[PDB]
Amino acid sequence: TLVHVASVEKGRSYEDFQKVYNAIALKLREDDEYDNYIGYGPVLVRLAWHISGTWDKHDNTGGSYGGTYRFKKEFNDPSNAGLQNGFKFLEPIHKEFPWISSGDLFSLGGVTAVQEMQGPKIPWRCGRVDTPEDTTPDNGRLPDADKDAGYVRTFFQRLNMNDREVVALMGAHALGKTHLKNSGYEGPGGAANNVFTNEFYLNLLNEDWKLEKNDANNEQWDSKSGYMMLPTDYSLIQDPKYLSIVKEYANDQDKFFKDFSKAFEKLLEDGITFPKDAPSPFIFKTLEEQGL
Ligand code: HEM
Ligand SMILES: CNCc1ccccc1
Repeated sequence: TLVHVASVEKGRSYEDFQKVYNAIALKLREDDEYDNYIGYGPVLVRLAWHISGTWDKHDNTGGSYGGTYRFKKEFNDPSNAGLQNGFKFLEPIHKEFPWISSGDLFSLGGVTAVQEMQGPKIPWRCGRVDTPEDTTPDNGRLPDADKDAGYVRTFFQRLNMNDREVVALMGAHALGKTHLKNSGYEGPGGAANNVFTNEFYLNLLNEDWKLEKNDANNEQWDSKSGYMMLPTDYSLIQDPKYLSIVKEYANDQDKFFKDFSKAFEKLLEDGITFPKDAPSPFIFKTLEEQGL
């Protein structure tokens, strides 16, 4: 097992990171046209997850710590097609705040996006440190979407996530959409795809899903409302253990928010050793809470 010890960017404290948060949040508000007016929130959430989801608990390779998405091997992972948009969004932020590590920036982008989209508070810790190009994980550690519940369950064991954590994390698929050219899947999951809600679960349960083929010749579940579910999304109502948890989150928005927050923080922190005298996690104020 590799050890990656969090090291606070020199002399920085909460206020410095709140300024970075605010710059991301202001740019989210400004650059509103992206992806037919969805805006950049969803893609920044996906970026934070994909830079974290390379982690392997068995040897501590991958994970958010090293900021390795900046290197070509990872940037060009077919699993990451489309995330270049999130990276380009963050470039002016990094230029303004060149002191933040890449992993801190990519993970903070996700936190900022969730919160600005009216999601739960996500505590966040600084101290990821850029690591060299040879530490970039090989392609193929992110999950396939054409598979079943057993695949999902097994996949997420590598990330140390249990059934509840998996079902909670998947609720992020209320955000944004699938794009045929990126992933071979097309369409949104619901009507509210740049506001963070529990609509993924409601739509799973309440829509009439039909197994269809899309224009890339892949199967996906479609509804007459114009929404879709990936096979891995739909697996959460095929498996009886997942189904129970889907029903719980469909019926309790606060529970969903609390469980998502904990699972997302955990995802973003996997692989990182925090010294006992490290700062406590930061909880950033939204622009709205600041009157900004
Ligand atoms: C079994 C696990 C998962 C699979 C197979 C999967 C698959 C996908 C696919 C195929 C897309 C569409 C990409 C595109 O065409 O642009 C997507 C989008 C997205 N995923 Fe996942 N995903 C998984 C888990 C997660 C998790 C755990 C999160 C975060 C907590 C997440 C967040 C997102 C977001 C926010 C988008 C929308 C991106 C956009 O609109 O640009 N996904 N996912
Ligand atoms: C909710 N199912 C469609 C979808 C999957 C991934 C991201 C957004 C939407």
